[PDB]
Amino acid sequence: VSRYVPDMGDLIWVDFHRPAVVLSPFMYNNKTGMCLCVPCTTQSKGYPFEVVLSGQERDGVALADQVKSIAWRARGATKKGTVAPEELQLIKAKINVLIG
Amino acid sequence: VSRYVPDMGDLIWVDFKGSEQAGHRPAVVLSPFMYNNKTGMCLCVPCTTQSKGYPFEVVLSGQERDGVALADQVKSIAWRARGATKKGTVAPEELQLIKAKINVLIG
Repeated sequence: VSRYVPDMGDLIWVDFHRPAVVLSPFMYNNKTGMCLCVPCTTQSKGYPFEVVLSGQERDGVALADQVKSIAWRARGATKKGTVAPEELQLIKAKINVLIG
Repeated sequence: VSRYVPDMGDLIWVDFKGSEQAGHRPAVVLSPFMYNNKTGMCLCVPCTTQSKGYPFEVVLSGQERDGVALADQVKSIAWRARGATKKGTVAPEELQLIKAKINVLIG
């Protein structure tokens, strides 16, 4: 009965079929059916803003410059896992390097 | 002749689930010139003249249209492909506040 609501640090899965890491807080996400997230991939091309997600067999890197707003409820999202507070603080760090 | 490259603070206009379309549409550029130039991508947040009193809105004032930048709406977009053009820039105030709210969300 209860629908999954993306939380900050969650690695979710979407359509649109691509992994992402949610930087938006649970309440924002729930009220707005949207979240801020960054896309992840099985391919690390060494671009500087790439943030390695630990020892990944699947979903190897997270792109912090690719930040964006998506409607998680609309396209649906499920939980592929969560992200080490390290990786989260870091990613926010990079993003700040760019946006700050 | 050199193409316009969007700079941090610039208000641009884009060709541009993916609700927002507004085939000719405003955005505020959060990425610095270098990055935008190299990547053909930039980070920006969408603008509209309609204020919903929504908590993440930032007022952009004084111009042809008084409006709001929607600061929870940050987007990585490809401006070269989408044909971004310069609509002028935002006061240091407004940009700073945008950054701030974004921090609210992700901080």
